[PDB]
Amino acid sequence: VIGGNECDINEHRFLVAFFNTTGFFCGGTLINPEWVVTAAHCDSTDFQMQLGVHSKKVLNEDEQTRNPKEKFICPNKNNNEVLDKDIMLIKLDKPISNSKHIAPLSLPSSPPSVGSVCRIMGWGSITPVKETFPDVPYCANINLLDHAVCQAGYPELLAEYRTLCAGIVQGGKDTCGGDSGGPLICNGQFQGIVSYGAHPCGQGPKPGIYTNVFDYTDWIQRNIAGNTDATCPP
Ligand SMILES: *[C@@H]1O[C@H](CO[C@@H]2O[C@@H](C)[C@@H](O)[C@@H](O)[C@@H]2O)[C@@H](O[C@@H]2O[C@H](CO)[C@@H](O)[C@H](O)[C@H]2NC(C)=O)[C@H](O)[C@H]1NC(C)=O
Repeated sequence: VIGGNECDINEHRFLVAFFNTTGFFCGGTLINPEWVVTAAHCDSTDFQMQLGVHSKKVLNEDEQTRNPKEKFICPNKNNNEVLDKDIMLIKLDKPISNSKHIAPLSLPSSPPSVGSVCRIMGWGSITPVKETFPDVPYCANINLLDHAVCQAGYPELLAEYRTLCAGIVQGGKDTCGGDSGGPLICNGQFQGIVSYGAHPCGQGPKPGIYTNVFDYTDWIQRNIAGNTDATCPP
């Protein structure tokens, strides 16, 4: 995250860190005791999740480690299009209980509104060109922009992809390398998933692209109910 500051230690209880033995590589959102939502492109053959984390060096007392018991991506997703249905559901190998630094964030109940103020967060790079990874997660506020802005900046962004466009018109505040999979929270609602962006990060003509969570809520709920055979909207 660039153009921001260190997050408050209590404002990201739902933030999940994805890591392997090399380090953190993605973020995720705890939506209930046994489920985490992240980006499909954050999938890997071997990884674990750390909950209740703030600083990588100073352990939080209630920090928990979890493994992916089951993973779900849209059955009708085209694997050759990284921007097509970039969302993945993960069932934990063991449920977690609410604690000082751990609590779920509910699925959105209302669609995103252009012009709303949104917050981004993650352990991604805090510098635009060079890669500088912080020990603590950084936070920043940005605006939900008209989809036309991203359309003009990204020739690869097709109209059929269910995405949201966010940042500020002049650039300078944006997600960066390593923030993928994290939540985009607008008006207190989990509205998007960090999905795609450009490098250098924070270019005015190239705002961040986030997966529209609202559109996948029904699919998500059916998988949680036990209908892991459900398909995503075209
Ligand atoms: C730990 O994971 C990192 C990153 O994994 C990749 O990126 C994730 C977002 C997700 O898409 C995964 O499926 C990817 O594999 C690995 O680091 C990458 O390693 C490759 C080659 O080894 C390198 O080209 C990339 O630049 C690295 N990171 C980036 C920028 O993506 C790392 O190898 C994994 N550690 C182990 C031991 O498995």
